[PDB]
Amino acid sequence: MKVAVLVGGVGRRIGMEKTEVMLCGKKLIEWVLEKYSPFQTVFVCRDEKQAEKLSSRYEAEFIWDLHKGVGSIAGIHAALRHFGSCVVAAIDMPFVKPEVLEHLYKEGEKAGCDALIPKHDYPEPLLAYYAESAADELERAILQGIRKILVPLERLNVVYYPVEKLRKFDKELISFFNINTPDDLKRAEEICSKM
Ligand SMILES: [Ca+2]
Ligand SMILES: [Ca+2]
Repeated sequence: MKVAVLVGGVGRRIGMEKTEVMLCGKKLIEWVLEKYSPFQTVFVCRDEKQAEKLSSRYEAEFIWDLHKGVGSIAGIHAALRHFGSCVVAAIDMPFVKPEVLEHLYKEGEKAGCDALIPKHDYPEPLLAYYAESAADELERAILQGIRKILVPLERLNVVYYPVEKLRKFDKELISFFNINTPDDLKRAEEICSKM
């Protein structure tokens, strides 16, 4: 299984790069490093500059969008151009369960679709399966200056997977918990504490 971890997120509402955020005494980048090291993983940075700073800190595969694309779409595209189909996971979700990812990848591959994205009332694109066949539409969006993943997804054959079908792998669906604002760090802390 191939995993592309999006770590180029710049913590705006938290006043510090996401990678540096301290979760239970450990940086977020070290959280995902540990969690995904067992797989065929690449960490997608916002630019080569970040890749250089992280790679001099950790022995892992750090890549970036060749044509300096910005945002999530550019990060996913970069991963697809690097090694093909994979499951994407943002660093913003430090509690993702590998079982959940494994399922998404397998189901995504067999389904024969451009992307398999978890969904309740709204989809969660940064925690889904993307096949290589989805790269062109994503790249067109990047070149057209479109930073709304929903736009290129409409031009692709997407399979929206009921988030409920994932509870068998994740009881509380904690895999979907995102850290973006002050109230999240407070909760994130309580969660990693009870663990
Ligand atoms: Ca092509
Ligand atoms: Ca939140």
